[PDB]
Amino acid sequence: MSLKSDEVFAKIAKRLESIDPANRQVEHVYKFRITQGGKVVKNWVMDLKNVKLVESDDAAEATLTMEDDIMFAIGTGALPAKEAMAQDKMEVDGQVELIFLLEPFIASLK
Repeated sequence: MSLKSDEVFAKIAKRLESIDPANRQVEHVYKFRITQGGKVVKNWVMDLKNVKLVESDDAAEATLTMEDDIMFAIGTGALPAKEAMAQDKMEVDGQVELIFLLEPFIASLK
């Protein structure tokens, strides 16, 4: 009934409220896919227009699908999203240029 990834999304959201217009460069919508054990069980959507996280199936500039245990690692600055993708522990769709543009942004907002 509850996923660990929720913890990361919750904290990430509260952090998005600290974002300021002074520092900018790029911002787009990102969809996250939460799988249970090894199969998709839910899909979350990141609202960049309102700066809030919500649950929807709407399209997005990119999609990041990874196991709950994996998403947590990339959320708690545990394991690098890059390496995880190398071991096939996670995948991403859409603009590979933007998806990676978030890696170095994990410090400002994951």
